[PDB]
Amino acid sequence: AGVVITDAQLPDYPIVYCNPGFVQLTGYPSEEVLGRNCRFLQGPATNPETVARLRRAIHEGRPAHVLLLNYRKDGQPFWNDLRIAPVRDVEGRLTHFVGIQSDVS
Amino acid sequence: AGVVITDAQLPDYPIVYCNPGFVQLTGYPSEEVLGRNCRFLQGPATNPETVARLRRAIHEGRPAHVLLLNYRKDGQPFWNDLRIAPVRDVEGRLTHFVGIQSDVS
Ligand SMILES: Cc1cc2nc3c(=O)[nH]c(=O)nc-3n(C[C@H](O)[C@H](O)[C@H](O)COP(=O)(O)O)c2cc1C
Ligand SMILES: Cc1cc2nc3c(=O)[nH]c(=O)nc-3n(C[C@H](O)[C@H](O)[C@H](O)COP(=O)(O)O)c2cc1C
Repeated sequence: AGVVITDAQLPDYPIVYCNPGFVQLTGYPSEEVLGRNCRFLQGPATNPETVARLRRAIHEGRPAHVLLLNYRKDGQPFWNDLRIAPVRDVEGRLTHFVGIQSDVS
Repeated sequence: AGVVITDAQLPDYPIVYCNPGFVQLTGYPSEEVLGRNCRFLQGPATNPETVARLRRAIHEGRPAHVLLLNYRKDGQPFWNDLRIAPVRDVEGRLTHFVGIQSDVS
């Protein structure tokens, strides 16, 4: 599965890490992912109601679990079984979010 | 795959998060994982040289990728394809580690 960790302090929530699984899934190299928001995987047939629900959860700092349509680098679509979860530190401060993508096409 | 996030500030490196995939893999519920170190998955046939190499990387704050034998709750063994990676914050401070377990038995 793809595993990404976005910095939840800077605005826009950039990716600061992606495993090899996420590079095989989407087809993007680690150098074209780091620093960008994971919304680049969306496209013309991505359901906006699923995305809106996902952006509310991220903005409220709560976990999420959705099924939205994404698009590899080659432009081929795939069902993405995304699962978001908020990470906090020792003194109770949101620092990161962990995402877990799984292809269920 | 199993995904865990250990707090890298407190000593011992406790688990502060584990996805459902990690609960299906190991067979331990989320309530018996949180607060413990992921070394509870080791057993009598776990190669100590692989574990020592893993503890050096964690202590040096560097990524790792090993293949050690673990044990589910039921006592059944499995090849664990572990992949460790260090997480840092905005002002360059190690806060967490992300682990990715995959069964390759
Ligand atoms: C950690 C994390 C991982 C995300 N992964 C994905 C993803 O894999 N695919 C996707 O379409 N959106 C993903 N998102 C959603 C976007 O980051 C963004 O929050 C969403 O598109 C809504 O924001 P917007 O309405 O401003 O575009 C992820 C968000 C976070 C915080
Ligand atoms: C984030 C993270 C995840 C880990 N996951 C596992 C695991 O799934 N299985 C395992 O046998 N050891 C795992 N370890 C290794 C132990 O946490 C520990 O570092 C290792 O057993 C060496 O420490 P020790 O020699 O003091 O026991 C993980 C370590 C970290 C930091």
